[PDB]
Amino acid sequence: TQDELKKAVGWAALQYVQPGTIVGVGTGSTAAHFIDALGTMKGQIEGAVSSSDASTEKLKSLGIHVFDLNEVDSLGIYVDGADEINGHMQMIKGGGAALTREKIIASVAEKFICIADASKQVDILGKFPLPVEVIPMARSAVARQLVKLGGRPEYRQGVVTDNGNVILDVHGMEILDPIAMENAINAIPGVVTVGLFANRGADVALIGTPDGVKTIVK
Amino acid sequence: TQDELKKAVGWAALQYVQPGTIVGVGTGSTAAHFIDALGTMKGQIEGAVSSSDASTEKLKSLGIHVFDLNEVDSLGIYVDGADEINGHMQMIKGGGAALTREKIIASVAEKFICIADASKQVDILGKFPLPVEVIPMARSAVARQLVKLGGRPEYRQGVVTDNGNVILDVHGMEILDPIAMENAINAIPGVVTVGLFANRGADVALIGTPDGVKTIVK
Repeated sequence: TQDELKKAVGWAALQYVQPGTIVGVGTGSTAAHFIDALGTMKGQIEGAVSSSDASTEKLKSLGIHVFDLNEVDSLGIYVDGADEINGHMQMIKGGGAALTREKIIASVAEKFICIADASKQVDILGKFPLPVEVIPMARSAVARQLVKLGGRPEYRQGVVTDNGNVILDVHGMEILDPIAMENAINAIPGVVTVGLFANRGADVALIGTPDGVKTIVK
Repeated sequence: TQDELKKAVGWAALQYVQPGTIVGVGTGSTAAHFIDALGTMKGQIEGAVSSSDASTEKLKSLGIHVFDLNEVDSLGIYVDGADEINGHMQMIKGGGAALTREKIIASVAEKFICIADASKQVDILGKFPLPVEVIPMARSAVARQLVKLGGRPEYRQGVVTDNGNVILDVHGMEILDPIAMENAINAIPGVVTVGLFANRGADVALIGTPDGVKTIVK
């Protein structure tokens, strides 16, 4: 979409920010717009928890205190995009650089507000390769199991996670039952995090469109 | 002595080691005895895959070549101890903080041979605190979820795993359904490995007792 649609979406997410809470902040162009909006509410929030250095720097530029996750016991909401989101509000995330950090922050938030572009909406998750963070020594073992689960794992060359792990992007899966798939992959020894946000998906989806921001509630 | 019982099972495991094979090797005081035993077969085996630097160092000193797990596509057997093993041959492991490498190698091995003295046998897993390896930034979040699952997580002070993570030892659980609990903990964002070997338990258990080594088959 255009920057204007993203801006509208980012600012629309501000309506989910409850005074006196700590806000979970995602990353990306739309998230950046939400941060600008959050700056106007710096007086009603205690602070924020950020999913990236980029977002952390911007939050600080607006005078918002950024907490380490271990310092908080709860987040009102977590506002972030996704690589894919289906009709059941389940998502695929992690195509970028911080899969694990994002899933952890999302687990602490009461509500996940997805601000992914309209192009991210799909019926069956899987077209976009599913990211799986893996302990380096277990790469081949996990890959073999991912093949048995019906996917084509591809080592993301030249990339390491902040946890020092590698990523296997799984291609060709038609994920009909995201929860069962998330559980199946989380069960593999060597897997740190899988990019399926299914057991804990989005609670609200704000989709930008030519006729305004569309709100989809779980 | 209890050590003699450990020695008995460590050497009894050699019965399962065939010439020209690559052996999966565990860690701990009981596995140490199996390593001594393996030394007597150094010139007859192809090598081994180790679950810890301590075990690797001992294997190398005995003239046994150590392969990285990514160098093999399968393993015939994996011999290791356990902190607890129940009647269904499910185990609690990780008291020594090497649970991640142990669980990964065990996922590749066809046959898991648990070697332990009689004191490791229990009816209900849980008396021995359940180790849970967690991404540092997720410590508090994971601890809160472990409390919700009925446990009392205790941060293992001053210890870090080979993967740079921390450990939460969970006390007070009477784990009636190890598979359900293993799945529940593996579902928590931030968890790297949980010390429950339930979906994949032992195939053979060699128990050292005053009346000799007892062999339990799955």
